Amino acid sequence: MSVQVGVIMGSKSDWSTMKECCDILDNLGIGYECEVVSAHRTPDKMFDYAETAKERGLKVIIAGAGGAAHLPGMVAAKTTLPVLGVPVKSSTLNGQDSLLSIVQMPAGIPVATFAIGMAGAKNAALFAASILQHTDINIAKALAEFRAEQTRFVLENPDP
Amino acid sequence: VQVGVIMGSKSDWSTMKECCDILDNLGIGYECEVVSAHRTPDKMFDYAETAKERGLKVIIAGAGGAAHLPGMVAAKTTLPVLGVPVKSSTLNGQDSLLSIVQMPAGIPVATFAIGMAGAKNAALFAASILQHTDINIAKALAEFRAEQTRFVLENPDPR
Amino acid sequence: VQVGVIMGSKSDWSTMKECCDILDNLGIGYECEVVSAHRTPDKMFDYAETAKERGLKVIIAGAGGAAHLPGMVAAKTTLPVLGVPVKSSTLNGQDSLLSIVQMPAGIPVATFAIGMAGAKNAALFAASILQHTDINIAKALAEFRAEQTRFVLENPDPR
Amino acid sequence: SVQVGVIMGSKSDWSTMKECCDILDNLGIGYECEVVSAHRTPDKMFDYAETAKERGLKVIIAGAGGAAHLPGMVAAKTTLPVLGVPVKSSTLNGQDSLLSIVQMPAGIPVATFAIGMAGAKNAALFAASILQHTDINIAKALAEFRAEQTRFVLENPDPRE
Amino acid sequence: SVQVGVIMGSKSDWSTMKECCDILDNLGIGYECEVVSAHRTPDKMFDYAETAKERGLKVIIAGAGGAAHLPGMVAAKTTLPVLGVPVKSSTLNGQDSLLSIVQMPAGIPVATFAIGMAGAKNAALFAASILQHTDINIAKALAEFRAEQTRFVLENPDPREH
Amino acid sequence: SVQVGVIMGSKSDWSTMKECCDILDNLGIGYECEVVSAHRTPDKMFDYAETAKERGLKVIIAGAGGAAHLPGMVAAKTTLPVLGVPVKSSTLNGQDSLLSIVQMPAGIPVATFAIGMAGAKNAALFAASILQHTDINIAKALAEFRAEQTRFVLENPDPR
Amino acid sequence: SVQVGVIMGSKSDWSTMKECCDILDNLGIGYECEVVSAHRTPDKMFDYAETAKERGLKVIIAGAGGAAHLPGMVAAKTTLPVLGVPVKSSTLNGQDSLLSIVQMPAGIPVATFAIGMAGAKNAALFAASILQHTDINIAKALAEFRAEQTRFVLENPDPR
Amino acid sequence: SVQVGVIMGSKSDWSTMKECCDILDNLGIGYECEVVSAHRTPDKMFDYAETAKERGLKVIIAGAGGAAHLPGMVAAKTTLPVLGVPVKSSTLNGQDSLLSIVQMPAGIPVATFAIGMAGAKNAALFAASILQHTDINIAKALAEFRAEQTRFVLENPDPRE
Ligand SMILES: O=C(CO)[C@H](O)[C@@H](O)[C@@H](O)COP(=O)(O)O
Ligand SMILES: O=C(CO)[C@H](O)[C@@H](O)[C@@H](O)COP(=O)(O)O
Ligand SMILES: [Cl-]
Repeated sequence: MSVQVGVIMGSKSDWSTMKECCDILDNLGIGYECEVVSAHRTPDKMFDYAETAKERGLKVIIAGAGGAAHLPGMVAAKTTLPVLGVPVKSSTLNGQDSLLSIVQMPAGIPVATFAIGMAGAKNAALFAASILQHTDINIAKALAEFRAEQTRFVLENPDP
Repeated sequence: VQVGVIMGSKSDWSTMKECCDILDNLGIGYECEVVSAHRTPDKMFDYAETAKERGLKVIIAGAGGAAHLPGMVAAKTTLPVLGVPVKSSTLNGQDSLLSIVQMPAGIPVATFAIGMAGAKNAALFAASILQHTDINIAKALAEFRAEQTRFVLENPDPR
Repeated sequence: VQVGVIMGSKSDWSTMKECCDILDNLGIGYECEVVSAHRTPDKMFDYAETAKERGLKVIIAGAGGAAHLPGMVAAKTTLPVLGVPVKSSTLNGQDSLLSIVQMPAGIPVATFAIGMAGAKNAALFAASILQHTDINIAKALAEFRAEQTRFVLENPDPR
Repeated sequence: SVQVGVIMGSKSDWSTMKECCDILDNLGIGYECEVVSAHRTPDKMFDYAETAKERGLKVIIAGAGGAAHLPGMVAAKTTLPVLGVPVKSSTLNGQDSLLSIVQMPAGIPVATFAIGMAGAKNAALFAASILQHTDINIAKALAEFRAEQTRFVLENPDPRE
Repeated sequence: SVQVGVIMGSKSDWSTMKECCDILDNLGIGYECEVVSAHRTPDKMFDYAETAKERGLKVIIAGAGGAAHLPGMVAAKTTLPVLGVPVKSSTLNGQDSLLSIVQMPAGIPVATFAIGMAGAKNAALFAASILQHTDINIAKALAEFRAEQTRFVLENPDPREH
Repeated sequence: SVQVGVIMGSKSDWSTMKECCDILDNLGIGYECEVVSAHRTPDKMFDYAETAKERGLKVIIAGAGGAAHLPGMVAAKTTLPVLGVPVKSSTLNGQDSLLSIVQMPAGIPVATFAIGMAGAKNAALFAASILQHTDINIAKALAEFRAEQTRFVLENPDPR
Repeated sequence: SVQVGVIMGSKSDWSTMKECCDILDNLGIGYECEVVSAHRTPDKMFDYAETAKERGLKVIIAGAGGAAHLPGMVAAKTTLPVLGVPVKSSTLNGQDSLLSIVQMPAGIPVATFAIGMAGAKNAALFAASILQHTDINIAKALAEFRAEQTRFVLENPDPR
Repeated sequence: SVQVGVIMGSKSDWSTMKECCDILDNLGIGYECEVVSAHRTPDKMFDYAETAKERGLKVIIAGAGGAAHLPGMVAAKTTLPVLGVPVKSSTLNGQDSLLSIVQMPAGIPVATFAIGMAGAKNAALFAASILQHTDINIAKALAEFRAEQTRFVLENPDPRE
C-alpha cells in the first residue's frame, strides 16, 4: 500500500492506544507510517515532520498525546494537511487534560478531535479512511464493508 | 456545493454563521440549513442518506446540550462529518462537547472547539480536505494562513 | 410485553440486566434487545416507530459515552422513554449522563442515575407508570418498597 | 381536573418552574403550583407527598437548586411518579442540583430532566406523555405540540432568513 | 454518656463511618451508630432527628453518598448541629455526595467535611471540638490527640527513614 | 460579649461575609469581624488563632476564595471550632475555594458550608447551633429564626 | 536592562498580561512584551525561544488561552525558566488554559500560576524572586512590595 | 552545599517527592528532604520558611495533597521562590491538590507543576534552571539531561518491536 497516513505519538507509552489506530488502517488497506515524535522533547523533529509531510506524499496525519497535549496542534500549525487528534488517557485526570489541550484550538488552526483513548484512536483511522475514500476506490470499498459488517454484527446478536 | 452546513435550530446561527463566512472567503460552495435531530428526525436521516449523491463532500453539523445531530448524521453517511459544539447557556458547552466527541469506536465525528472558534475551524478543516482536488481552494487557504500569520507579525508590541 | 428494554451494545448488559431483573420480580412483561443508534440507525427508527402498535407502554434505553440512543428513540415515539446512563471507562459516565439528560425543550428523556442504580430505578419508575392501570403491579411495587424499608429497619446496627 | 402537582423549594424557582406550568396550560392539563420547601417546611413536604394520590394527583413535578432534596424526598413518600427539574443555581450553574436529583441510589427513582427552563418544559411534556394513555384530549394536545415543533423547522429551513 | 448520634444511609457506608466511631471511642466520647435511610426509611429518619435533643444527643454525624440527602433532611428536623460526611460514591468518587451535602441554601446548615474516611475522622474530631466546651475530659482528650499527631511528625522528619 | 470571630482574607470578601455578620446581629450574638490574610499577614493570622480561646471566642468563621487557606491554617492553630465559607471566585465560581477548604486531611477539621452568601448565612446559623447549648437566649433566637422561615413559606404557598 | 520577556498568543491577551508588565515596572525590572502566537507564528515562536538567552533574557513569561501551547513550546526550546499564565477563556473560564499549561509530562517544566490576572501579577512577582539573587535593587523592591501589601492589611482590619 | 529544600506534608507523599530528589541527585544539586506538615506542625512550618534563606536555601519545593496549603503558606513566609507539587489524592485524582496550590491570589506566588510524579520531576528540573546561572556544572548537567531525553526519542522512532 502507498504511504498516505502518518501516525505519530508523543512517547512510546502511547503505543498501547495508537496501535488500535494502526490496526484499523491495516485492515482497510491504508498505507501508513508510524513514528514517535515528541512535541516537548523533539520539537525540531516535530516541525520537520510536519513541514515535509505533504511533499512526502502523506494526505492525513493522526497525532496522539496526553496530559498537556500539544503535538496535534503544533503539527497542524506547520502543515496544511488535515490533522486528527487522539487524546490519550492520562493516568491522573483520565484524559480530560488531553481532550481540552487538543480540542480547544482557537480559530485559524484546526485539529479534528476524537474520543479519549482507544475509541478515538480507532475513530481517527476510520475518519482518515473517509477522507481518502473520495480519491481511492479500494479504500472506499473497504470502508463500506467495515460499516456493513459492524451493522451486521449487531443485527445478528440482538439478545444480550 | 461541496459542504453542507447544518444545525439543530436557528438559535445556533450566531455560532454557525462564522463557519459560513469562512467558506465564502475561501470560495467554497456550500448550503446551510436547520436540520433538527430531535424535531425533524426523518429529514435528518434523508439529508444524511442523500448528501453524497447530491455531491456533498463534507458535512459540518452544530448542536448544543445533548448534541446528537453530528453523531446521528455520521451514522447515516460515509462522508466525513465535522462536529461543532454550540455553547449551551447552562453548562458553557461542556455537555455539547462530550455529547459530540465521545463517539465510541465505529462511527467517527471530527470535533472542534466549543462555539465560534470550532465553527471557524470546521470551515477551515473542510478546506484542508477539499484542497487536495481543487487548486483555487489550495491557493485560498494558503493565503488565509499567510494573512493570519502576517497579521500577528505586523503587530508585535501590543502596547 | 409492556416495557421495551434496549441498549446500544452487549457490553451494556452487565448494567441493563439489573433493570430486567426488577421487571421480572414485579411481574412486568418486557423484552430486552441490543439496538444501536450509531451502528443500526434504521433498526432503531423502526423499533421506536412500531413500539406503540406492538403493545409497549414504556421504553428503557441505556447507552454510554456519546449516548444518543434514548434521545433519538424519544424523537421517534410518543411513548415515555427512560434513559439509563451507562458507566463509561474513561469519564465514569459523566459523558453518558450529560448526553442523555440535557435534551432541549420539545422531546423529553426521563434520566436516572449513572450505572446500575439508574438501571434498577428505571425499572421501578416504569412500574410506577404502569401501576395506574393494573392492581397486581401496584401491589408488587408497594411490596418491593415495603421489603426495602423492612431490610433497613430490621438491620439498624452496622456493627 | 387537577392531575399534576408542580412544586418548588422557593419562589426564586418560579422563573424556571413557570415555564413548566405554561406548557401544562397550553396542553390543557390541570395542575396546581405550590411552594413546598424540603428544608424549611419538611412536615408540609411529607404531608403533600403522602396525600397526593388520594387528592387525585397522578404525577408530581418538583424543582429545586443547590443541594436539591425536594424531588427525592417527595419520591420517598409517594408511589406516584416524580419528575425532578434541576434549577440553575447562581454558583455552579445547576451542576450541584443535577447531581443532587439524578444520582438517586436504587430503590426510590426520580425522573430527571435538563438543568433550567429546558428541563421545566420537558418535565411538563413528559407528564403529558404519561397522562395521555388515559386522556384523549391530552394525547391530541401533545401530538399537536410535536407536529407544530416539527412544522416550524421544516418551514424555516434557511437560517439566513 | 451518649452525646453523639452517628447515622448513615446504608450498611455499605460502614467502612467509612466506622473510622468516625473509632475516633469517638479513642476520645472517650459516648455515641450510638445506626443505619437510617432518608429515602427508604424517611419516617424513622424524621423520628430520629425529632427526638435527638430530648434523648440527650448534642451532635449528629450523618454520612451518605450519591444524591446524599440524609445530612440535610436531619438538619431540617433538629436544632442540633449536624455534621455531614460525603461517602465516596463508586461512579463519581463522591463529587455527587459532596455537592448534595455542602450546597445547602441559607436557613438550614450542614457542616461538611472531606469526601470519604478523611471527612469521617474529621467529623468526629469536630464533634469533640463542640463538646469540649462543657466536657473537661473531652477537652483533655482532644488536646492530647492533637499533641500526639504533632509529635508523630516531629519524630519522623526524614522521609527516607526505613 | 464577643463569642464569634468573623475573619476573611481580604476586604473584597465583605460583600459575602457581611451576610454572616448580619445574621449574627439578628440572633443577638456578639462578634468581631476582621480582615486577616493567610498569605499577606501570616503572623497576624497565627496570633489571632493562638489567642482566640484566651480572648473569649467560642467559634471562628473564616471566609476565603481561590486557593483558600485561611480556614484550614486557623484550625491548625486553635482547638476552637472553625467554620469555613468558600467565597465565590471570579474565575472558577468558587470550585477552587470549596475544594481548598473542605478537603482537609484527617487531623484538623474545618466545617465547610456552601459557596458564597448561602454558606456565609449558614456558618452564622451553625455558630448559633453551637452556642445555644450553653446560652438559653441564643437557643430561643435560633428557634424563632427557624419558626419565622418555616412560617414565611407556609404563609406564601402560591408563587405567582 | 531587559531580563524578562513577556509574550502572549494574541493582542486580546493584553488585558490580562498588562498586569504582569505593570508589576515589573513597579519593581524596576526591565522587560519586553511581544505577541508570539504558537499556532499562527510557530517559526517566530521557535526563534524567540532560541535566541532569548543570548539576548540576555533570564526569564520568559508566556500567556495563552484555550488549547494553550505557547508556554510549553517555548520551554521546549530554551533552558531559561518559563512561567505560564493561563488566560481566562470565554467558554470554559480558563480550565482548558490551566490544564493545557500545567499538565506538562516529566522533562520540560512550566511554572504555572493562577487563571487570569491573579496569575499575571504573580508571574511577575515570581520572576522577581528568581532575579533577586542576582540584583540587590530587585531584591529590595520585592521586599518592599511585600512589606506594603502586608502593612495595607494590618492598617485596614475593619472591612465595613 | 544544600541549595534546595524539598518538603512535603506527610510521609504518604514520599512516593511522589522521591522522584524530585532523584533528579536533584542526578544533576549534582545539593538538597535536603523533610516532612513538614502545614496542618499538624504549623510552627515548624513557619520556622522552616523563616530560616530558609539564612540556612543557604535558594529554592523550596513543597508537595501536598487534598486541601494543599503547604506550598502557599511557605511562600507567604519566605522571599525565596517556592515550587508547588500537587500530590495525587485518592478521592479527586489531585484536582483538589492542583486548585489548592495554583489558584494563589495576587501578592504571593507559587510556581505550580503537574499533578503527581511528573510535577515532582519537573519541580526539580525547574529548580535547576533557576540555579544553572550559578554553577557551570549545574548548567552542563541540565543541558545533558535534556539531550539525553531527546536522544531517547530520536534514536527509538518506531514504537513497534
Ligand atoms: O466541584 C466539583 C468536583 O468536586 C465539580 O464542580 C462538579 O461539578 C463535577 O463533578 C462535574 O459534574 P458533571 O459535569 O458530571 O455534572
Ligand atoms: O472536561 C470536562 C467535562 O467534565 C471539564 O470541563 C474539565 O474542566 C475537568 O477536568 C475539570 O478540571 P479542573 O477542575 O481540574 O480544572
Ligand atoms: Cl497557545
